[PDB]
Amino acid sequence: LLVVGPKFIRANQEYTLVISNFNSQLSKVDLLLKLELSVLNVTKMVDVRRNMNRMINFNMPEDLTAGNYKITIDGQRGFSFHKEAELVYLSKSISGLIQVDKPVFKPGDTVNFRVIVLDTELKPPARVKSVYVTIRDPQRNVIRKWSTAKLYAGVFESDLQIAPTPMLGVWNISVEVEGEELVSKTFEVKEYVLSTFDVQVMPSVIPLEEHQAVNLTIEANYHFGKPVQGVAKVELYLDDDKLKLKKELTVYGKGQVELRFDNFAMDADQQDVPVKVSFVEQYTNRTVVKQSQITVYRYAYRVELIKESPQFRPGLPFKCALQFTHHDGTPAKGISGKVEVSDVRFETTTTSDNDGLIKLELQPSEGTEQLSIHFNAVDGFFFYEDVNKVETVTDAYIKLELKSPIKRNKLMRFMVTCTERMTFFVYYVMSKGNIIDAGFMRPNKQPKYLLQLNATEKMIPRAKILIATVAGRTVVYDFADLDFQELRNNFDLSIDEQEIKPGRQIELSMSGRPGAYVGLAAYDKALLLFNKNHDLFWEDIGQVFDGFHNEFDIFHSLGLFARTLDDILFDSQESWLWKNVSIGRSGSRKLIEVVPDTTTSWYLTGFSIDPVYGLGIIKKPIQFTTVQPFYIVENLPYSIKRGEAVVLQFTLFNNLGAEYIADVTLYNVANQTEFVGRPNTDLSYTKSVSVPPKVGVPISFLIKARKLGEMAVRVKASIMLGHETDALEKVIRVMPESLVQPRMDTRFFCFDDHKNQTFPINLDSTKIEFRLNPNLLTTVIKNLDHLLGVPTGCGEQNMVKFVPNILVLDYLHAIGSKEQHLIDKATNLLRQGYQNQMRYRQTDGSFGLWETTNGSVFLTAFVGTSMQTAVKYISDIDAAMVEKALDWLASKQHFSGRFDKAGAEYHKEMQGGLRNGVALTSYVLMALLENDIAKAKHAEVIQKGMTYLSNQFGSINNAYDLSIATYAMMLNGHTMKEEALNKLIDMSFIDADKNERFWNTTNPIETTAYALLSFVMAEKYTDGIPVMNWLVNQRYVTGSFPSTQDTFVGLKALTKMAEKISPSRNDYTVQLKYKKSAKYFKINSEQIDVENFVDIPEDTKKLEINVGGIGFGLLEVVYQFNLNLVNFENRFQLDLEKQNTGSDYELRLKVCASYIPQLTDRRSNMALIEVTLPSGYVVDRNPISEQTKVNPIQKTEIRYGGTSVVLYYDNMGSERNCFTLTAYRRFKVALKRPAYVVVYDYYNTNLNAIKVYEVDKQNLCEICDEEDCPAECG
Ligand SMILES: *[C@@H]1O[C@H](CO)[C@@H](O[C@@H]2O[C@H](CO)[C@@H](O)[C@H](O)[C@H]2NC(C)=O)[C@H](O)[C@H]1NC(C)=O
Ligand SMILES: *[C@@H]1O[C@H](CO)[C@@H](O)[C@H](O)[C@H]1NC(C)=O
Ligand SMILES: *[C@@H]1O[C@H](CO)[C@@H](O)[C@H](O)[C@H]1NC(C)=O
Ligand SMILES: *[C@@H]1O[C@H](CO)[C@@H](O)[C@H](O)[C@H]1NC(C)=O
Ligand SMILES: *[C@@H]1O[C@H](CO)[C@@H](O)[C@H](O)[C@H]1NC(C)=O
Ligand SMILES: [Cl-]
Ligand code: NA
Ligand code: NA
Repeated sequence: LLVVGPKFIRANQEYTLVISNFNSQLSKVDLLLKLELSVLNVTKMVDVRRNMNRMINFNMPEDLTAGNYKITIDGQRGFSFHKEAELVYLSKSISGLIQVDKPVFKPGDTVNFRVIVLDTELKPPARVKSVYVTIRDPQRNVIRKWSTAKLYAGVFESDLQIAPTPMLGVWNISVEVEGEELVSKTFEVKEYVLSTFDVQVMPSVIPLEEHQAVNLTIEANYHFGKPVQGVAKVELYLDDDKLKLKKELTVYGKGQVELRFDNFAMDADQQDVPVKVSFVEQYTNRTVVKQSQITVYRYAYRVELIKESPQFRPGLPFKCALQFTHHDGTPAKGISGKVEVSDVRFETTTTSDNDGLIKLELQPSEGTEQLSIHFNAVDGFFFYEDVNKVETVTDAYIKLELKSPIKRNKLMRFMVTCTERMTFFVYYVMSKGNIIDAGFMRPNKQPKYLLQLNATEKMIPRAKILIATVAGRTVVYDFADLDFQELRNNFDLSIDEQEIKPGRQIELSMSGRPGAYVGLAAYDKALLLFNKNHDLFWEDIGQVFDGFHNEFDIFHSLGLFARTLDDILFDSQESWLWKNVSIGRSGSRKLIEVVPDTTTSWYLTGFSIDPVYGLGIIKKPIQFTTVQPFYIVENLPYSIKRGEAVVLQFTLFNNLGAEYIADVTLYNVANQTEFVGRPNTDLSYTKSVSVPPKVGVPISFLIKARKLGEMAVRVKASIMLGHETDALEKVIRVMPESLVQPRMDTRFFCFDDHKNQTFPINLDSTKIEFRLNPNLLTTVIKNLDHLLGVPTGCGEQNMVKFVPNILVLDYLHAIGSKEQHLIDKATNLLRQGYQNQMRYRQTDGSFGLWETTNGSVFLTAFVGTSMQTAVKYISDIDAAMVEKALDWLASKQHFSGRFDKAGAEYHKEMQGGLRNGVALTSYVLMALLENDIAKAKHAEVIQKGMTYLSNQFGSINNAYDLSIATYAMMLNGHTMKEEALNKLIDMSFIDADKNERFWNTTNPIETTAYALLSFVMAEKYTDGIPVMNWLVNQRYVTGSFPSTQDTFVGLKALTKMAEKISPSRNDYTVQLKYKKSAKYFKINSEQIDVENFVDIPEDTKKLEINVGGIGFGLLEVVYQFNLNLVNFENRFQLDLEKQNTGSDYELRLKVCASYIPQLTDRRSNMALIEVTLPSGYVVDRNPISEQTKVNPIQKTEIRYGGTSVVLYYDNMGSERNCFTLTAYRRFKVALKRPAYVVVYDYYNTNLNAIKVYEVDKQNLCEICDEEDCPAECG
């Protein structure tokens, strides 16, 4: 008995079971058929006759839910038989796929993806017109959501930009249809950091015994891509002879080495020889060890027998072929020898055809017992394999062969061939996961039988056919696709049969259905190497084209289950060609594209979906390699300093078939570069070196930098009189001795009626520039992504990537600007900033100072409300997430209305509880009040809070606290607001000479800014002008303020004030008059913001600015001080000591820092340490060791190409916070200027210390190679 039914069930689909009775003992068999959280109880008493099928239908109930289903076939009466099967329930009529242009991404990287949705017929579902897509980071924060992602030919495409410092780990793309997940897919975001490098060892040519040697390519590369310089020790072990061959060589990224054997004579035709390669990186001495077995072969080819079937049939033809291949897998053509099969007196002396085959058609007579297939070549090579005759018990097969085309409403003709003379065999036909048709066929004791079937409508456009018989006591089968060619999407893609060359172009030719969508994608096997463990897309889409994925079960894949008698067995860089295109009118489209300039192997893929004909795929992915004939690779330090002698090291690579002299030319761009030993007027320096094939060859230039700023490193290389070239345009940052702290003096004017005014300015080597700006946000908008000259790696500081964008948009909307480029810029960075800020969200829904830590009341109020506000401008903000944060915040409020700090105290004046919590309480209320939605949904917190302030008001004596309380009261319309502001005013200071008013607290920018906001609420515009005069003049060179909260409150205050006092239109002339000459500026456009009017005064003493007209403007002077680098401390003690490493290339620097407590002030605010390195040094993977545990480093930030390390602390007291930093000398630099370490209080940078340190001095005479060693040496 053979029972076959589908394994999958659906709501309405008729479920057809088939029972085939081939038992010749009885003449009928009686069966019971159960079919069952049991939401089904359908039974069927049923009768199957001898030598016949019986097809039993089952109407599925429309109201099926997910559950556990079974089907049970029981043999009633005198026939024992119990079989059972699990039926998997399907809720969907559709399936989904996600394609992603890469498996792994880096930080500043765009993810591109497509969502493909197809119905049972593999076409776009007509019912489904849009899907619900959501992407979330490794901690499940929603980062982008498409609620109605429209399909086009079943496909939805889009992208996500990963942030500059994003959340690392596994992201999840998730697709939903009608609130039910259809498909999800992960991708990874990793950091290249992994300064560890990979080593590879492979033979450069297939080793043959006659060579008496092995030639090896050794290759060492960092994961990002650059070559590694080191010494490779190569060992090769011959254990039969207790021998060992050694060789050492310096490898610059890639090298070759030949190892010669003495008397190598293998016993067999092959022999594995183990090899070990120890690769020691140059200065670090970081060792990586790589091993492999390397086969030596006697012959350049190998043979295997390829048979039509495993055994041959006694009296029938037997087709097979001897397949010749080289040991790299490729076909081996033209190999000659002599085949003979003596059992048949067969013989042929030929050579392997163009596919490496020698095809054979042997003819065993019925007497023939076996076929001994020998092959012998005159080189001594021989290959023998025996084929045995079919034994029914273990070897019997049945095969199916389509004999006619498969057209709709025509017959389908098949030749069923079996090894046995058949009494019966069965067929089944499936389409859309149900059995359409079946039959019990009865050959009259025949090995062949011609099966004919009418193609029905239910088989369109995709069906399959399975045949099966019983031979011996095994069920043998075979199957075939019924692809109705006239109803299918006949998609195909191809490349011209040429060598595809870097930089040149290739012509993609494709064909299919006119309307059809086409999606193309190419991946380099490199990317597919590091992660092939997870699901490959091409496997996914290929599988959906067919069936459903221990050993290959044909029934599982066909969507079925089979069962039978107990004693019966069954037999057995950037992305490229991510284009979408359409096939057009003539049924073909040619896309033409430029091959990227890189050496790699590609995997090009292409699918196609027609709205009517559905999914179409290419057989296997297209493959080809692109090989740069000649390139050059740089290895430069991130920075150097004026006057230092640096060796710029490069490495050359030649992939042609011969050794060629390369000419490398380093250019002196804009008088930036001195070539040591050559006059200052030279514009270039050319050296030459020979470059063998596939061997890295170094080349270097000794130079000094002449100008601060960015030095262009401009190189050109060529090899055969310029017939092969490569070029590089890179950057080294030339820096000053001491950390330049720029100062900006600014004066603003605001003329309503036509006014003339003259501003004198007294100045005080130090380069200086004047600037005219029509707007507070001009330079801010210009510097939106890099506003501060201070690290910002903590949760509060990171809001500089978020809040300033809001202030910009708040203002651009308030004045109704139509300068779209700006709205676009602020909007985009705001989106990037959301993603970035989520790093600091905590499990409880709050926000903390670090990626993982206790949440902060201050930061949760700051971030939560700020994000609520951001909903105006971007839609990617998770509302539920904001709700959670503000709920966490609200629960922290005391019965009295008071808020206390939570987590670390990083900002004393705000979080401190020395003055009844007035600052923090006022801030939380202020933040909520500033946003109408939050104000509404937490009215209770505001009420209790304002009551608290009302009670504490008499004791509020600190201007910082009072400025926040007052501004909250103004926002709230509290009865005490007028009284609070008056009190605040009473505490104010003035500078009468400068027409300034301000507040002298330890955070005077915040305080004065908060005060100005209240002035603005109270419409005190004239008395506010002196306040603005002061604030405007504390601005950092970018237009922000030098710190974070200073910036957020400061810019809010300045822009708010500006909105109210600024004239309707600008129309003014600024005459800048220095030394003697006079520069002129005119501003007649109000709206305009994007405006340069920079200008460089020389080493000047005084300066005169005459403004005339009407409008608003900022008159700025920027000083670039260059103070001498000198030890200094104020309220911090900082001590450095170099530790003896025993290597000139290793620097172990012990840093110890501590706050100097004084009176009530026992600990600092958040404190950073920055360590800067001497030129040419770089930090290791984890450069910090021997940390003190008392007060741990909360964050380590490595930047500027391992040149700078920033270490963050919650705060310091008089405990000695120590650590040891390890760095290696990666680049040859002489006359090195000293480096330094700084520690400072973040929110009060006046408190800081700096200590200089020097390193052992490399001498110019060691650095240079002989040619350019100057005339002061020997
Ligand atoms: C690449 O595929 C996109 C679909 O993602 C095609 O874009 C659409 O074009 C149709 C009209 O042809 C419009 O209805 C849609 O508005 C477009 N979608 C979007 C979101 O742009 C695009 O035509 C394809 N490109 C090519 C060259 O074939
Ligand atoms: C990704 O999301 C899907 C649902 O969209 C979920 O089933 C799966 O568990 C998630 N992956 C991870 C890494 O948790
Ligand atoms: C092995 O490499 C050496 C050095 O280039 C070369 O001379 C030799 O031809 C190579 N061996 C073979 C068999 O190609
Ligand atoms: C502001 O206060 C600081 C610290 O108390 C003090 O050094 C400074 O003189 C004050 N400035 C003015 C103008 O009062
Ligand atoms: C690396 O090894 C070289 C040579 O053995 C030595 O000169 C140098 O000091 C070593 N560097 C380190 C980091 O130990
Ligand atoms: Cl807090
Ligand atoms: Na001042
Ligand atoms: Na030096």
